[PDB]
Amino acid sequence: AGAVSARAAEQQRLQRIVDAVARQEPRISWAAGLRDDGTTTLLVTDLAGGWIPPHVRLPANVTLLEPTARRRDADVIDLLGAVVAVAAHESNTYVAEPGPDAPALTGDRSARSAIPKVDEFGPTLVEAVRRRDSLPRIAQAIALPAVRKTGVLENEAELLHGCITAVKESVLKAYPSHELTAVGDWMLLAAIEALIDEQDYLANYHLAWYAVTTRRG
Ligand SMILES: [K+]
Repeated sequence: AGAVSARAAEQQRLQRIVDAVARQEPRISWAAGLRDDGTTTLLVTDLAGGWIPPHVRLPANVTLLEPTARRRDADVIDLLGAVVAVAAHESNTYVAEPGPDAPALTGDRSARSAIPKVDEFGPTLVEAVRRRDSLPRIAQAIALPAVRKTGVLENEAELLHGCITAVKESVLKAYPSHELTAVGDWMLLAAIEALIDEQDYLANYHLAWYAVTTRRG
């Protein structure tokens, strides 16, 4: 009595969460699952081992995969691991326009703040920029000012965001045959932008994911 309705509500909640991020970025695959504790909702895409790109806002109360090296070929189902309910979105499927029941996109701060502070955050970012040949000039120009918190010019913030948008489009158009090289650049640029916006925990999130994305064998 009422068991079907409760089970249905649980599955429908996961699908609304998936469709909420999918309609923001439908060109990549997504999945969400409920852990056996009954309270942890895990959200993944296979773009880069569990990293969530910055232009996607997250529903409330979702949990992300922690930054660890994961195999390139794992699909969204494999990335969820052990769960008791699953919903997914295949890349390039059409997603309906949102209605009143769409989940509120308030979950970015909590979801992306679960990573401990990277050791020597500032020097680590500057070293990463130094050793990356593929970065645009704006990254070399304001990496150290962003770490020193001296402030940058508006045209420099505009150029940085223009380069973030460009690598986003380069990567998502090459998906699923994208180069993790370009994804790493996307992550480093995203860390710089969060830094100049005083969102240091976001810069930490992107820097931590950069390290596992660019790790050697
Ligand atoms: K959760």
